[PDB]
Parts: sequence; structure tokens; C-alpha cells
Amino acid sequence: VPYEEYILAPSSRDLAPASVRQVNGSVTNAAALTGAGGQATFNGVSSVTYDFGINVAGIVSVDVASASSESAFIGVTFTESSMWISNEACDATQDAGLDTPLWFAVGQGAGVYSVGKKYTRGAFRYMTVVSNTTATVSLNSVKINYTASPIQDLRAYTGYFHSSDELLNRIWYAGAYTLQLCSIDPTTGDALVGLTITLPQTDKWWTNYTITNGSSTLTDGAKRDRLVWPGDMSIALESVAVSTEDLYSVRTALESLYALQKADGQLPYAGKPFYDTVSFTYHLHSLVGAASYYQYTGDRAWLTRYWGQYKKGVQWALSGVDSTGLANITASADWLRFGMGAHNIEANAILYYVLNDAISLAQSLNDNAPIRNWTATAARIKTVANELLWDDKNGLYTDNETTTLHPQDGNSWAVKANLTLSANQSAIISESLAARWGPYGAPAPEAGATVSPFIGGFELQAHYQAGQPDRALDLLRLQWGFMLDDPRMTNSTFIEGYSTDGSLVYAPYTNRPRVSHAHGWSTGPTSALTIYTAGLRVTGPAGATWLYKPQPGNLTQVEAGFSTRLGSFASSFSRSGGRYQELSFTTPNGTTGSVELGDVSGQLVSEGGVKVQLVGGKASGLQGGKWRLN
Ligand SMILES: *[C@@H]1O[C@H](CO)[C@@H](O[C@@H]2O[C@H](CO)[C@@H](O[C@@H]3O[C@H](CO[C@H]4O[C@H](CO)[C@@H](O)[C@H](O)[C@@H]4O)[C@@H](O)[C@H](O[C@H]4O[C@H](CO[C@H]5O[C@H](CO)[C@@H](O)[C@H](O)[C@@H]5O)[C@@H](O)[C@H](O)[C@@H]4O)[C@@H]3O)[C@H](O)[C@H]2NC(C)=O)[C@H](O)[C@H]1NC(C)=O
Ligand SMILES: *[C@@H]1O[C@H](CO)[C@@H](O[C@@H]2O[C@H](CO)[C@@H](O[C@@H]3O[C@H](CO)[C@@H](O)[C@H](O[C@H]4O[C@H](CO)[C@@H](O)[C@H](O)[C@@H]4O)[C@@H]3O)[C@H](O)[C@H]2NC(C)=O)[C@H](O)[C@H]1NC(C)=O
Ligand SMILES: *[C@@H]1O[C@H](CO)[C@@H](O[C@@H]2O[C@H](CO)[C@@H](O[C@@H]3O[C@H](CO[C@H]4O[C@H](CO)[C@@H](O)[C@H](O)[C@@H]4O)[C@@H](O)[C@H](O)[C@@H]3O)[C@H](O)[C@H]2NC(C)=O)[C@H](O)[C@H]1NC(C)=O
Ligand SMILES: *[C@@H]1O[C@H](CO)[C@@H](O[C@@H]2O[C@H](CO)[C@@H](O[C@@H]3O[C@H](CO)[C@@H](O)[C@H](O)[C@@H]3O)[C@H](O)[C@H]2NC(C)=O)[C@H](O)[C@H]1NC(C)=O
Ligand SMILES: *[C@@H]1O[C@H](CO)[C@@H](O[C@@H]2O[C@H](CO)[C@@H](O[C@@H]3O[C@H](CO)[C@@H](O)[C@H](O)[C@@H]3O)[C@H](O)[C@H]2NC(C)=O)[C@H](O)[C@H]1NC(C)=O
Ligand SMILES: *[C@@H]1O[C@H](CO)[C@@H](O[C@@H]2O[C@H](CO)[C@@H](O[C@@H]3O[C@H](CO)[C@@H](O)[C@H](O)[C@@H]3O)[C@H](O)[C@H]2NC(C)=O)[C@H](O)[C@H]1NC(C)=O
Ligand SMILES: *[C@@H]1O[C@H](CO)[C@@H](O[C@@H]2O[C@H](CO)[C@@H](O[C@@H]3O[C@H](CO)[C@@H](O)[C@H](O)[C@@H]3O)[C@H](O)[C@H]2NC(C)=O)[C@H](O)[C@H]1NC(C)=O
Ligand SMILES: *[C@@H]1O[C@H](CO)[C@@H](O[C@@H]2O[C@H](CO)[C@@H](O)[C@H](O)[C@H]2NC(C)=O)[C@H](O)[C@H]1NC(C)=O
Ligand SMILES: *[C@@H]1O[C@H](CO)[C@@H](O[C@@H]2O[C@H](CO)[C@@H](O)[C@H](O)[C@H]2NC(C)=O)[C@H](O)[C@H]1NC(C)=O
Ligand SMILES: C[C@@H]1O[C@@H](Oc2ccc([N+](=O)[O-])cc2)[C@H](O)[C@H](O)[C@H]1O
Ligand SMILES: *[C@@H]1O[C@H](CO)[C@@H](O)[C@H](O)[C@H]1NC(C)=O
Ligand SMILES: *[C@@H]1O[C@H](CO)[C@@H](O)[C@H](O)[C@H]1NC(C)=O
Repeated sequence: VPYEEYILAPSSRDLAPASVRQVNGSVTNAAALTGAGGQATFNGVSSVTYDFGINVAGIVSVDVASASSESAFIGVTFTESSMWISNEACDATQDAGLDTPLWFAVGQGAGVYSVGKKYTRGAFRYMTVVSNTTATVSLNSVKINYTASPIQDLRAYTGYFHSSDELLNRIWYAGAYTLQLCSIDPTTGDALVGLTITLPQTDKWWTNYTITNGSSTLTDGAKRDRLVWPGDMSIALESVAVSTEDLYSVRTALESLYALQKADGQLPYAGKPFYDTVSFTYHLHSLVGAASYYQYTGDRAWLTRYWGQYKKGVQWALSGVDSTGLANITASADWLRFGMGAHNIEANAILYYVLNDAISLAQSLNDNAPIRNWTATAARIKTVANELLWDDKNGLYTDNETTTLHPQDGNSWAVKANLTLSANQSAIISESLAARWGPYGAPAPEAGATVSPFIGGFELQAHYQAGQPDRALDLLRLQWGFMLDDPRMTNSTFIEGYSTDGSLVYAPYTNRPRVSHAHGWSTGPTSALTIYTAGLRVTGPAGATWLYKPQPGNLTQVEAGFSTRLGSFASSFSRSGGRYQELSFTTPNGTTGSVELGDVSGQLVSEGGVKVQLVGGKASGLQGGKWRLN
């Protein structure tokens, strides 16, 4: 396994805290609970906050060697961010109030106390052991069984990335570990058990809803929600594919979502047991997820199984396209952003992307009948979207035909999809989006004074696709170095969202501690750095066809790789002064692909010796194997 040192995931599922952060009261040998030899003696009312170093998850067990009064109690509290360390409560999961400590009456006697997976804590970095009674207790250990990525070898990555920019490397591996943390045992889902409260009052919590079929599944957030969400998949899937390659949790998630499709084709806002809600964009995201799951797995059986449902969902989306040629949205539910309605640039951009995905899929399946309608509809969406929604003055798309707001999501998606009329226009959008950056990242005005890493990943893809890799690297540094290195963060996983002023306030949530610090949809940098900076782009099922387009920017060394069922993809180059010194790549045998290197002239040689001339920095029909530039 390459670059194992960067993999954050624990080397054992039997975890003890790494270090002692704080001792309140009189506690002997607190470090005993960190693996150091000995026992920890809590003498009366006391507490100790321990730090795991990384975000972890699982079931706590308290090994009591001794207790005094039959009324002795040891509590355990958990939190992701250091902001919420308390001897009286955990961080929050519900729309209001903090969650209660797990209270183990150690007064009954010695032994190991635990409440099992019903009280799984999905994410926490700091753990507080609390002695709230005057009694003296002696504890041999307080440990956790790590229950994330439940059926995987945690450090057996199949993908890797390593650049000359160490901050980027750490961002990549933090995103991978975030995704590992969001993959859970499906029987421990739904942290929103409650679907007004002050610190004295604590909220009961439990994880005992089976959200999907199978033995593993990828949810939106480790601590919460622990439901399946289609929108997050639009980043989570590709970031999983190039790192752990645990597409099984993605598949169970997607299958659970499709099991809930309605007779009109409408796909769910979220998996069970969330309220039945109509969301144009999230139905579309279910379609995007199916398409990209086929793209990376190449599972023809699975695609055949679900093609009828996919076409029904496409038709449900197309039922909204009106006389204008654009979709007229009547469902405000989206990524928790406001103002979702009417002729949204984001909805129609996702729709264009979806229609092109569907055309590609139907050509792969030789289902030519729906192709003409889909192609014509997509072309009309493009035309009328640029006629009615393009603001040439401000260089952005507006949210709809009757507003002055230019959204980050809509413009990002309009660049990611080929909705722009020209490459020049994509460049204008990239520049205008970058001009809005604040001291803490890219803003999403459609959701108020919010910075959304979710939308930040799509902005990254836009910047890369406009010809601005270094703009995207600057956004990576500015935003994700904040999410990684801010002292309030976790330094291992990525946050769900925050505010433009640098506060961890997330506008839709009044309960600030319920903001989860481990969300898969914030892992855009992993797939972005692998696909765009390193240049390894799958363009066919499981990599049957591919495209090598490294966009190094001002990077001097870049090495990356991942795997599919066809074989191993690898990229490696070193530059200086705007010229490649070395460039090599590997693709699975039997595949054919193309290369776009830029203002690079010379010849590519195969392992056999086949020589191909770069014409405009390009090449075509290239067989699979180890190729090098001379
Ligand atoms: C600390 O936490 C860890 C979390 O990982 C616990 O370990 C896990 O325990 C579960 C218990 O079932 C194991 O699940 C089983 O996994 C089988 C495949 O295992 C794969 O991963 C291994 C990783 O090393 C690997 O070595 C192995 O070769 C293989 O690749 C899987 O075939 C089993 O299938 C059962 O479940 C299917 C899903 O439906 C069921 O879902 C729940 C599961 O909880 C169940 O309650 C429900 O009733 C459903 O039946 C089902 O379709 C099948 O018919 C079959 O019943 C099963 O999922 C998991 O592998 C363990 N992971 C690791 C890494 O060990 C660990 O136990 C815990 N500590 C303690 C002390 O308990
Ligand atoms: C996940 O965990 C939650 C708890 O955190 C759990 O919810 C609890 O479920 C139990 C059932 O397993 C509930 O207990 C029942 O509540 C009903 C309604 O109050 C009562 O009628 C039940 O009485 C039983 O016994 C009676 C005779 O004494 C019978 O007449 C009657 O028919 C019943 O057989 C029993 O008290 C409990 O109220 C809830 N609590 C909460 C807070 O939800 C949930 O079931 C778990 N989900 C799983 C495991 O899938
Ligand atoms: C065309 O696009 C325009 C630009 O997006 C749309 O106008 C937007 O409409 C929305 C919805 O009214 C406004 O959203 C704002 O939301 C905040 C917060 O409200 C939310 O949160 C509070 C709690 O804080 C909760 O109580 C609410 O129920 C919401 O869930 C409010 O403070 C604002 O007053 C407002 O409601 C946008 O501000 C608004 N933008 C602009 C520029 O007008 C327009 O709706 C679209 N066209 C159509 C036909 O829908
Ligand atoms: C240390 O913490 C434990 C765990 O919370 C405490 O045990 C708890 O004691 C309270 C006492 O009121 C119990 O609350 C409930 O009170 C109502 C009356 O308002 C009563 O009807 C309920 O039956 C219950 O007694 C709570 O259930 C109990 N928790 C457990 C798990 O037993 C303990 O008292 C604390 N010790 C000190 C010294 O603070
Ligand atoms: C081919 O694709 C087009 C989309 O470009 C589909 O046309 C659209 O179909 C929906 C219903 O599926 C129409 O919505 C309906 O509009 C009428 C008004 O005429 C309204 O009374 C209904 O209640 C409903 O809202 C939509 O207007 C229509 N748009 C256009 C431009 O035709 C068409 O269904 C697809 N055909 C096939 C065979 O897939
Ligand atoms: C993304 O969209 C751009 C346009 O916004 C596409 O480039 C355009 O491609 C069309 C054809 O797909 C060109 O229009 C026509 O091409 C035919 C040949 O097929 C020619 O006979 C006509 O005279 C006309 O030129 C158009 O010139 C071209 N424009 C530019 C600026 O490139 C691009 O292909 C799209 N990319 C993807 C991946 O979909
Ligand atoms: C936040 O995370 C970073 C890593 O992403 C932590 O910094 C890292 O700290 C380790 C030590 O725990 C450094 O490696 C060690 O170097 C020592 C020599 O001093 C050696 O004996 C060890 O075997 C190990 O190689 C690592 O270089 C360093 N990396 C960076 C980029 O700082 C940091 O401690 C974390 N901070 C918090 C508050 O969690
Ligand atoms: C140990 O006591 C300290 C107080 O010195 C606790 O820290 C406080 O935490 C609250 C949040 O619950 C903050 O609002 C306060 O600002 C903190 N105190 C100070 C002086 O800044 C800490 O939570 C306690 N830790 C344990 C494990 O009991
Ligand atoms: C887009 O959809 C909206 C509803 O989501 C339509 O709004 C209605 O338009 C009719 C026009 O005759 C008005 O009489 C109604 O009062 C409008 N609704 C409301 C709640 O006021 C709108 O017409 C649609 N536009 C297009 C072009 O299809
Ligand atoms: C649109 C979705 O919003 C969030 O889902 C939640 C739904 C309800 C509540 N709640 O009311 O507790 C909290 C979160 C979550 O970020 C998902 O990733 C995102 O796709
Ligand atoms: C998983 O599937 C079984 C039957 O195969 C079903 O009983 C169970 O409810 C399912 N769990 C879900 C859909 O979360
Ligand atoms: C590196 O940054 C400089 C700006 O200092 C820019 O001019 C140059 O184009 C960048 N290099 C590449 C390969 O884009």
C-alpha cells in the first residue's frame, strides 16, 4: 500500500485514547486510560477529557476494577469539535439540545460495562470520563470498538495521492478518512431519533434503525444524520472510488434509494425514515449517482437491473420542462439552500448533465429509442438557459429569470455540465466566482452567509475545467486548510458547512453543536486532485476508455493512483519552470484512451517501444499499459 503514513484510519478497531487533554478534580494515573500501564483512580467528583488525535466512532466500554458506594456512576461524553468538551453533555445530533452522557452505574461492582451498538457514537475526537459521585472508582480502561467502515481493512487503500504540496496531501487523505468514517453498519442508522433545550436537560439518543440492506453503507455524516442522501453522493462517490474503492457502501445506499421510487418515477429526497419530500434536484442526484456508479464499477448486470427505473426517473424530471424549454421547479427542497423554485440555473444544469449521462448510458445499452428526445431537450435547455439566465454584465448566471442573485451552486454546475456556450464563458464564470472569495473560503449566497464545502467541490471542478488549476489549488488551500487546521476542527475529517465570517454557525441549524465535522460531501478535493491535477479521468465503464489530462498548475511533483476491476490507474510527473521533466502513466491492459498534455511537444513511448507523436499535446487510440514521455 503506497503512502500508508498519510492514511489516517486506525490500525486497530480496539482503540484507547492517544493522550490526556485535561484533568479536573483529583485523578490518579489518568494516562492509564491511554494504554499506559496501570489503572486510573477517580477520587470523588472528577473528570478527564482524553483526545484520540483523529475523529473516531464506535461503542464505549468501561472496565471497572473497583468502586465504593453502590451509588457510584461513571459517565462518558463524546464530541467532535473541541468547542463542546463538557463533563455534563456531548455535542448535538437533534434539531435542539445536546445529547446525554452514557451513564454506567459502576456501583454495582467490578467488570466491563457497555450498552452495545444501540448507543453507537458515530463521530467524536474528544471523550470525557466523568465521576459525578463522591465515591472512589478504579478503572482499568475506557476503550471503543471502532465500528466505521465495518467490513473493510481500514488502512488497505487502493488509491493514493502525493504532491510536492504537503497541505494538499493531507487534505486528500483527510477526505478519504472522512468517507471511511461515514460508512457505517446499516443497523446503526438514523441519529434523528426525534424527527427549547438547555444544558441541564439532556437528550436521549440511540442508533437502532436499519437504513439499508447489506452489511455496510455510506451515509451523509458520521455523527449525524446517518441516513442516506442522494445529493452528497455527487461528491462522495467519486471521492470513494479513487481512494478506498469501497463502492459496496455506495451500492447499498443507491439501492435503498431506488427501492423508494414512486410510480411516477419520483426518487426520494432521502432514505428511510426521513419524511417523504419532493426535491427535483435530489431525484436528479439519485440519477447522477446511478450513472457514475456504473461508470466506475462497470457493472452491466446492475445497470440492466436498474435501467427501467432510471428512465422512469428521467421522465419524471422531464415532466417539469415547460413551454420555455426549461424546467419550472415547484419543490424548494435542495441541499438546504434557500430560494429553490422556478427556472433555477442549478436544477436545469443538473438536468442537462443528467440527460447527457442518460444518452451515454442508453448508447452503452443500445437503447436508441429515447435518444432523440433527450438530445433535443438537452440542447433546448442549453439554448434557453443561456438566453434567459446569463448575466453578461456580472459574468454569471442568475438564480432564475426574476432575480439578481448569482448562485455558487448553479454557476458551478453550469461549468461542470457543458451548459456554457463557450470556453471563454466558463473562464468568465470561474473568474467571477473566485472574485467572491472571502477570508474563509468560497461563499454560497443562495444559502446566506454560508460557506458550503459541498458546493466548493463543484467550484473546484469548474475551476479545473475552465483552465485554472492554480485557482482551484488556491481555493483548496484557503478553504480546506481552514477546515483541516482550524483549532476548532478535527484535523482528520471535514465539516458539513460553516459561515463566511469563520464561525461554525451553519445557517439552517440553530443548534450549533449539531453541525457534524465528518461529512462525505465535503471530500471533493480527493477526487478533484486525483482526476484533474493528476489527470486520470475514467471515460468508460470501469476504465474501459480513459483520458489523461494532468492539470498540474504550479506543482513540481505529483503522483497518484487508484484501481478498478479492469486494473490499476497510475500517474506520475515532475516539472520545473513550466516544463515537464518527467511524465509517465499506467492504465489497465486491454483499455484504450486519449491524452491531453497541453503545450507539451514530443513523443510518448509504450513499454514495448511504440512511439506516438503528440499533435497539439494530444494523442488518441492509445493502448493500455505503461506510457512515458521522452
Ligand atoms: C466491533 O465492530 C465491528 C464492526 O466492523 C464488528 O465486526 C463486524 O461484525 C459484523 C457482524 O455480523 C460482521 O458482519 C458480517 O460480515 C460478513 C462479511 O465480512 C466481510 O468483512 C471482513 C472484514 O475483515 C472480511 O474478513 C470478510 O471475509 C468479509 O469480506 C457478511 O457476509 C455477513 O453477512 C450477514 O449480514 C448480511 C446483512 O444483513 C444483516 O445485517 C445485520 C448485520 O449486523 C444483521 O443484524 C441482520 O439481521 C441482517 O441479517 C446478511 O445479508 C447475511 O445473510 C449475513 O447474515 C455480516 O454482515 C463484519 O464482517 C465484522 N467486521 C469486521 C471488520 O470484523 C465487531 O463484531 C465489533 N466487536 C464486537 C466485539 O462485536
Ligand atoms: C430503538 O430504541 C428505542 C428506545 O430507545 C425503541 O423504542 C422503544 O420501543 C419499545 C418497544 O420495543 C417501547 O416499549 C413499548 O411501548 C409501547 C407504547 O408505550 C407499550 O405498549 C409496550 O408495552 C408492552 O408490554 C405491555 C404489557 O406490559 C403490552 O400490553 C404491550 O402490548 C407491549 O407488548 C412497551 O412499553 C418503548 O416505549 C419505546 N421507547 C421509545 C423512546 O421509543 C425502539 O423500538 C428501538 N427500535 C428497534 C430496536 O428497532
Ligand atoms: C428566484 O430566485 C430568487 C433568489 O434565490 C428567489 O428569491 C429567494 O427566495 C428565498 C425564499 O423566500 C429567500 O430565502 C430567504 O431565506 C432566509 C432564511 O429563511 C429560511 O430560514 C428561516 C430561519 O432562519 C426559516 O424560518 C425559513 O422558513 C427559511 O427556511 C430569510 O431570512 C429570507 O427572508 C428569505 O426568505 C431568498 O432571500 C430570496 N432571494 C432573493 C434575492 O429574493 C426566488 O424565490 C426565486 N423565484 C421563485 C419564483 O421562487
Ligand atoms: C450521577 O449520574 C447518574 C446518571 O445520571 C445519576 O443517576 C440518576 O439519578 C437521577 C436522580 O433524580 C435519576 O433521575 C430520575 O429522577 C426522577 C425524579 O425527578 C425519578 O422519577 C426517576 O425514576 C429517576 O430517579 C436518573 O434516572 C439516574 N440515572 C441512572 C442511570 O440511574 C446519579 O444520581 C448522579 N449522582 C450524583 C451524585 O450526581
Ligand atoms: C420528450 O421530452 C419532452 C421534454 O422536452 C416531454 O415533453 C414534456 O412532457 C411533460 C409531461 O411528461 C409536459 O408537462 C405537461 O404539460 C402540459 C401542458 O401542455 C400540462 O397540462 C401537464 O399537466 C404537464 O405539466 C411538458 O409540457 C412537455 N414539454 C414539452 C416541451 O413537450 C415529452 O413528454 C417526452 N416524450 C417522450 C415520449 O418521452
Ligand atoms: C460543449 O459545448 C460547446 C459549445 O458550447 C461545444 O463546442 C461546439 O460544438 C458544436 C458541435 O457539437 C459546434 O457546432 C457545430 O459543429 C458542427 C460539426 O459537428 C459544424 O458543422 C457546425 O458548423 C457548427 O460549428 C461548435 O462550433 C462548437 N463550438 C465551440 C466553441 O467549440 C463542445 O463540443 C461541447 N463539449 C462537450 C464535451 O459536449
Ligand atoms: C494535526 O494533524 C497533523 C498531521 O496531519 C499533526 O502533525 C503531525 O504530527 C506528527 C506527530 O504526531 C508528525 O510526525 C511525527 O514526527 C516525529 C518527530 O517529531 C516522529 O518521531 C514521529 O514518528 C512522526 O513521524 C507529523 O510530521 C506532523 N505533520 C504535520 C503536517 O504537522 C498535528 O499534530 C495535528 N494537530 C492536532 C492538534 O491534532
Ligand atoms: C474542566 O473544567 C473546565 C473549567 O475550567 C471546563 O472548561 C469549560 O468548558 C465550558 C464548556 O462546557 C466553557 O464554556 C468554559 O469556558 C470552560 N472553562 C473555562 C475556564 O474556559 C471543562 O469542560 C472541564 N472538563 C472536564 C473534563 O470536566
Ligand atoms: C412556473 O410554475 C409556477 C408555479 O410553480 C407557475 O405559477 C403560476 O402561474 C399562473 C399563470 O397563469 C398563475 O395564474 C398562478 O397564480 C401562478 N402560481 C402562483 C402560486 O401564483 C408559473 O406560471 C410557471 N411558469 C411557466 C412558464 O410554466
Ligand atoms: C439536504 C441534506 O441536508 C442535511 O440533511 C439533514 C436533514 C434534516 C436534518 N434535521 O432537521 O435534523 C439535518 C440534516 C445533510 O447535510 C445532507 O447531507 C444534505 O444532503
Ligand atoms: C433489508 O432487507 C430485508 C429483506 O431482504 C428487510 O427485511 C429489511 O427491512 C431491509 N432493511 C432495510 C430496507 O433497511
Ligand atoms: C504558475 O503561476 C504563475 C504565476 O506566478 C503563472 O503565470 C503560471 O501560468 C503558473 N504555471 C502554470 C503551469 O500554469
